[PDB]
Amino acid sequence: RPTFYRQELNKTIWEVPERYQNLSPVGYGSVCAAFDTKTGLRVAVKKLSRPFQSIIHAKRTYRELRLLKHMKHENVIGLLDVFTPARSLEEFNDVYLVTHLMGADLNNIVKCQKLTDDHVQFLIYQILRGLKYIHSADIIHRDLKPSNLAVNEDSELKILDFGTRWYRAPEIMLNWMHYNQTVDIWSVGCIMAELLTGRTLFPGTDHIDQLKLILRLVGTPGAELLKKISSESARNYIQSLTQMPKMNFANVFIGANPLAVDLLEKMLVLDSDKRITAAQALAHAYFAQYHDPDDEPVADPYDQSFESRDLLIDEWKSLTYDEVISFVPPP
Ligand SMILES: O=c1[nH]c2cc(Nc3ccc(F)cc3F)cnc2n1Cc1ccccc1
Repeated sequence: RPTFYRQELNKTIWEVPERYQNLSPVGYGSVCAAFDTKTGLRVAVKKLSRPFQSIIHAKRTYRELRLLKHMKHENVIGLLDVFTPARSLEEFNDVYLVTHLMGADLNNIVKCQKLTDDHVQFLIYQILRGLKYIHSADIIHRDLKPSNLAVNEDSELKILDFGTRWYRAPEIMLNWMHYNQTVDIWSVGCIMAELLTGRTLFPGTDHIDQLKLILRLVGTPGAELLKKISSESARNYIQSLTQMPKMNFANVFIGANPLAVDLLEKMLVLDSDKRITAAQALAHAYFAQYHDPDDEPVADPYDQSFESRDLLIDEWKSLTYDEVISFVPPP
């Protein structure tokens, strides 16, 4: 066991091993920037807030730990270290998580000017490469957006917080019951279109304005999609809205790579059953410069049977404590 030291940052008291130095605040948790003297890397340290205050808090603490311990992918935020100042389970009251400090997120990267097509190719390829890994473990991000994409100054990308309304899929906006993993593919399309054009694709003012902007581009549901909506009140709610066909994306993204327009067409389909997948998008000719079918790995099967269990606080805390003691750091 290493020696810990204490210091308060922005009213938050931190208890970390001496190995992590130069704590600097970055932003249900609190994140700090730090220098790992053991490896020489700049790391991000997250202190979980009130991790065992309630059953819901304890299950969320166990969920984030099991999640990060399983993700071992260069484009997915993984676990560099987990520690706690406690020496037993009865003392176990705080949890700290350490990962890479990329330096920034994709947020507001385009507010002044758009990115080149080659720059977008490299950024979107990394998101999809990590999404194929995340989806292979049967995990849906559900809420992908520029702030969930950790990026460094060389545009190397890692997906963050896996498992604003401008990047949310239409089926989630309409509160439909069934979702597949392509709800994240819709988010990537909204992100990709924003990087190419310099402007948000669907900057809706409220909830109905968000849906109305979406249906103006992708069109109202055709006959094949209407036949799959079970609720009759939901069916007439789209016939409540005005009818208009799907736009030709070539007439929307003027001056863009025709391969980029073709990829957005496959990503922004209203019917999520016909939406392109992460593995299929990696094989698109738009990523010919970066696609390597032998360097796009999938994840080990991920056990999520704990999500349907109702346990006590002391049981979730003991399960979380077992995952801390069994953590083996990466190479
Ligand atoms: O680069 C990173 N790393 C980040 C880690 C975490 N939280 C976190 C998750 C899991 C952990 F295990 C530990 C954590 F700290 C959050 N945003 C991160 N950004 C993006 C960013 C954005 C602006 C300024 C600096 C950094």
